[PDB]
Amino acid sequence: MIVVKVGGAEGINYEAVAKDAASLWKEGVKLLLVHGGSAETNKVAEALGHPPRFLTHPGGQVSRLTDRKTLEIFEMVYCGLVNKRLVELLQKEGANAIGLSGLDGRLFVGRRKTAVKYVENGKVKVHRGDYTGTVEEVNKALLDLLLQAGYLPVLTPPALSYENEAINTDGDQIAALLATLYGAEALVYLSNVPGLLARYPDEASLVREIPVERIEDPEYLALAQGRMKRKVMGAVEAVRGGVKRVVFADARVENPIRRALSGEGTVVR
Amino acid sequence: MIVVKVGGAEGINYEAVAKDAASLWKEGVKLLLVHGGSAETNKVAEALGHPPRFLTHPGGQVSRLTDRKTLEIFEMVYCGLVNKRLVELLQKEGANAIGLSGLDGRLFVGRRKTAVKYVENGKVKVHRGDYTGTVEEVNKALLDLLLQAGYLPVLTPPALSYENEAINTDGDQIAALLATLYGAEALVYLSNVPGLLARYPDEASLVREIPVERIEDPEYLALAQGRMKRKVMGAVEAVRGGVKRVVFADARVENPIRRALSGEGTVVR
Ligand SMILES: Nc1ncnc2c1ncn2[C@@H]1O[C@H](COP(=O)(O)OP(=O)(O)O)[C@@H](O)[C@H]1O
Ligand SMILES: Nc1ncnc2c1ncn2[C@@H]1O[C@H](COP(=O)(O)OP(=O)(O)O)[C@@H](O)[C@H]1O
Repeated sequence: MIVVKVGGAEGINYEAVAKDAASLWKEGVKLLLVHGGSAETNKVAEALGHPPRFLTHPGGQVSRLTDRKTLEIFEMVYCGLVNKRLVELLQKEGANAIGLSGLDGRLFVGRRKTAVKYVENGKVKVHRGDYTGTVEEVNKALLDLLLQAGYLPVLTPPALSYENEAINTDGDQIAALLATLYGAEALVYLSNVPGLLARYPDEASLVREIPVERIEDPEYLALAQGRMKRKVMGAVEAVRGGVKRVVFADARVENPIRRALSGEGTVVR
Repeated sequence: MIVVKVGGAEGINYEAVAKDAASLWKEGVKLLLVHGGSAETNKVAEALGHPPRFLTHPGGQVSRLTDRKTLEIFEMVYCGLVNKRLVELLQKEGANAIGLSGLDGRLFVGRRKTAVKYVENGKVKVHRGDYTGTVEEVNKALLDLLLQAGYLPVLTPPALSYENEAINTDGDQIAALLATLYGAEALVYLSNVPGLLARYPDEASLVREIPVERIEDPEYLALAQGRMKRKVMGAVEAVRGGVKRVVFADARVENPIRRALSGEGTVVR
């Protein structure tokens, strides 16, 4: 099992990712693809006159306000535009992809944050209509069933809350969760940069290797505390959880997945 | 097997349809739900600044121009907004729904019209970038597989062309095709009117029964040739194909499916 998380930032080469995934699948490789689409969602939300709004936490720590209308646009883009673009591209390449959201078959379920603190005009308030949460359970039976039948699952949020509400959630954590549940050989994170890097945006700052043995060393403190903490420690937890390696790699280049599997990027192990 | 086609016109009561479908499913009834969303697609397309455009055929006979950008908005709304709204609603009602498009698992495949004649300024032209076609094949194995595992499939176009291109297609024909493939006990068409009616919009013109024995009678010529020909003859072909009855019913009212199954509307047999 390989799990490939495709990021949703600008300049993701979907046709390049599709071409690679499809040829891996055709070679007999087990794949699970997870994707996003936050950039395209914003663009669509701008155009529909419902611009993105962000909650600044008492930290903080900013997170998208996923009100119902924002969630709906999230659904249009993640579940509609991107999911089906990716499925179509895969079918053109000879891979029988099947696109699913966390709502479908109760694939992804978790807890909704029903009261989130934020700071507006220097006063702290409580937002009760934010549809965001975690993923704590996966319908692995369904994924297993589709995998056994030979389909290539292409998965996306939103997830389903325990009260059956669609909720936004962290796509990187879904991918990490899937990778640990399946004991994945590799978990690949693709994005519009070459990998984890010390001086962003300089692409020669690329860190090649992060041994989980040495995660609490000062060398690797810089990243584990800096901008990309959530991803880095998610990877560390995944490897500890049984995933043999986690690779951060480039989604722009040709053969993004193959290069990543050959170690080109940041390898957490 | 019951197949319920939910229309995509204004004022479709999705929560009412969901409530009914879910309680039927919980009673052990086999359901396949097919839906659309042409009205909401138009509204979204208006707002995105890509207004609907129609091709007037040499007849004609008008049909939506489904250029790639229109197809993408079609995907956002049918596959994103509506499909997931419906799946969420079903999950809230205790039914384990699974939403799929024709692209997913190659569920719906057919032939694309790659050159459509139209009349513009009284001159006949040929449009070569229209992504519309038929559905000729269904991945019944996949549907069977999901049905056996107990999921409630919620299906939608677009379909996949034989050249692996996403294409718009007639949702009513998909539902008719599914109903004949499964030998459905009933095929229900739900829309924002009480049924097939002689003097539209007068709702007392409701035709209760159309015997397929008498389809070529002058009485039933009015409908079989009039505004709703494609639906009426699709129903007639379905019943001949082995479907025991086809009901045209109201999507607005409470218990829309149950009422339809009890004969409330236009019953083709
Ligand atoms: N300088 C940067 N270095 C690393 N990551 C970044 C940088 N700037 C933005 N990002 C990441 O890009 C992400 C876009 O979301 P992502 O998880 O890729 O897709 P989605 O949320 O659509 O699944 C942001 O959450 C952010 O963490
Ligand atoms: N007066 C009318 N009587 C019957 N049907 C109508 C009338 N006016 C419009 N319609 C139907 O409403 C349909 C909307 O599309 P529909 O098939 O319900 O959903 P979708 O295309 O979204 O699956 C139109 O194709 C049209 O045939």
